[PDB]
Amino acid sequence: RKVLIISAGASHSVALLSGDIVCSWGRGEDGQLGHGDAEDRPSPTQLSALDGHQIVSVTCGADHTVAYSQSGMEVYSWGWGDFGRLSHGNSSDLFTPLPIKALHGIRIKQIACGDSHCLAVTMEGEVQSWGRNQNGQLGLGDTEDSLVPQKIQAFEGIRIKMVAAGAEHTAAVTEDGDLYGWGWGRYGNLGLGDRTDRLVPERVTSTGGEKMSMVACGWRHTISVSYSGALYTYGWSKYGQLGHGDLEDHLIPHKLEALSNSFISQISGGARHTMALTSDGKLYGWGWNKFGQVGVGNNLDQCSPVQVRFPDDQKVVQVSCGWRHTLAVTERNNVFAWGRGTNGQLGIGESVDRNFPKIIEALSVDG
Repeated sequence: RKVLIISAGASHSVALLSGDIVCSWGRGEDGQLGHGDAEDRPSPTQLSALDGHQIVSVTCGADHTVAYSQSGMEVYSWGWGDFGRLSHGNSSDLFTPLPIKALHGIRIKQIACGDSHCLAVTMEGEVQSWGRNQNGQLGLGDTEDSLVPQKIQAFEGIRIKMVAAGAEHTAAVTEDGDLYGWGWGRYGNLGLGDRTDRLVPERVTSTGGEKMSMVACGWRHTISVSYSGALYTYGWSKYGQLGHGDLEDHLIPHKLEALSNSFISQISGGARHTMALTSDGKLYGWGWNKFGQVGVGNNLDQCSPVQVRFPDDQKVVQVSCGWRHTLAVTERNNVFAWGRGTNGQLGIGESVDRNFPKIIEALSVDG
């Protein structure tokens, strides 16, 4: 079957396959795999509770997972409840997928989760957020938790295209190309030219004169792409995750000039590493590589983008960063994984680390 979506969290991985099949693997201790038990799974395992629910999207937070169905009009979540903050009014452990009843019937465009908060964008450009709000990451104007989703009123009259969630911060781009940041901002990762937290979304004005089409977040860094395919990074670079060939912080978006010859079509942020996919199918990685998660065949941090290589230079069509691992799908409908593997999150079966892409036989044609 075709792999439609891949997503990765702290220590787990999830995929959506053609034919409405959800597959999860890796660490299971807090229910994030959704199979009704707490066991790790070192190979992709079908999430049977969602059979026939016509799931169209899946995404991972740190130890939490969310999925939604268009036809069912339903959003589901499971995994770590963060002491009530992410279990949307349920006192149960979520070891199997549970509907978020406040989101039923809402037409969902996108869901993003960070460590302790999630956001949903509706087809009309509205944003609803829920979870922990200690640093304003929900965008609601205070630091009060919201177990039940609530609309970000700061965006009234502004159609949001996509959102991204880091550890304790949040970013968004509008349909018109404006870029926003809110939440924890001490490393400059909001892009606002300072180190202050924001309790409501604030517009990033130093965008190189460009409109932005996409944003992604890691722990303490943020990545955006402009309409011309230029890539920008800002925030923490202690591990090279901003990619500018040094370890300098940036408090406003900084164009990654080494990629200027390429048009970036997709981006992903890990905890302390970064992935960018060009329109040509070339995948570039940089940042923290202690566990091999950049994919360049060693365990040394990479402060400049390096091309990740696949057999016969088959093109990459999708990439997703977890905290310490990375997943990618290719044009041959192969799925590769690399990085930290000790809880099974590479899905290769033997729960070991890899510093170079390795094929997931269970999801791949050349498997």
